[PDB]
Amino acid sequence: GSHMFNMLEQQIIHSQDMAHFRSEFFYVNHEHRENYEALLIYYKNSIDNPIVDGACYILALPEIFNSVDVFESELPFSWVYDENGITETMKSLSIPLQYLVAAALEVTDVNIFKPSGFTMGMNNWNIAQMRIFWQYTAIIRKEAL
Amino acid sequence: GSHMFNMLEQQIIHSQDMAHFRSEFFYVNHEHRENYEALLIYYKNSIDNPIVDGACYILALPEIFNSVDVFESELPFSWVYDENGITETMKSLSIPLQYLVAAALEVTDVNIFKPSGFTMGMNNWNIAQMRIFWQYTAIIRKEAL
Repeated sequence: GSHMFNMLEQQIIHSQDMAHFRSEFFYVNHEHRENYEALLIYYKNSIDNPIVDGACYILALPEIFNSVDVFESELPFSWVYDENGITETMKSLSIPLQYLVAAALEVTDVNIFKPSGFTMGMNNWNIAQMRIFWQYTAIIRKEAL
Repeated sequence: GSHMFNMLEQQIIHSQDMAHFRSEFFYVNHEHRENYEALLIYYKNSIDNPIVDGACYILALPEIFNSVDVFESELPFSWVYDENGITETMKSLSIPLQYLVAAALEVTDVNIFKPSGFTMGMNNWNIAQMRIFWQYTAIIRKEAL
């Protein structure tokens, strides 16, 4: 068909290939994976901005996804802090998950804790939490050569 | 895929036996490996601290190792800064390596750059540098359960 048709077919094929790639990632469980795919659809800037993609991967964690209205905020981590510091929603999350969220914000040069989420995480995270962190960082740096 | 991250989890799970499988770690080349093994002996009286072990792993990188006067560096990162700020040796290193050293220092809540080593690395590191970073983190968190 036409050139637009060729371009559309390739976008479709590419997105199928990316879905296959994501299927091999670490997830804490199948819910985490389902949540992630749902958030990627919701936050359309994820398809081109690795930082948004990574954020979806974290927000998809069932402890976050099920305790936080992730579909109400225009920006992925808008619910985390305001002018008065971290919000009650953020405070309600487990401490190690707070560190993960803070480390994700640190990728964007937004430092919500001192010591930083990265610092605290590197002195405290268990194996599961390390697997999440590693997977998150691999998404963020997907463009690495 | 997930192969390196599976390998790093196995290292942590079995870290009480880590002295026997260091040869299996990710290294950039054989020189990185031999430098690390040597540094672990040189700093042997403090390597029971995972932070010191991880610091040796970074210091072992040939571009760093071959710039550092190891005999004048009390601990593996003493050479990085003094009362006057970051040293000439530190400034002389490629920028992405400076980020790795800074990120490692951030694990001990020593923060020499703004934006942080972790932040800059997460926006810049190539594949080899990500792998160094990941292998470093597995050493640091060898006690994770």
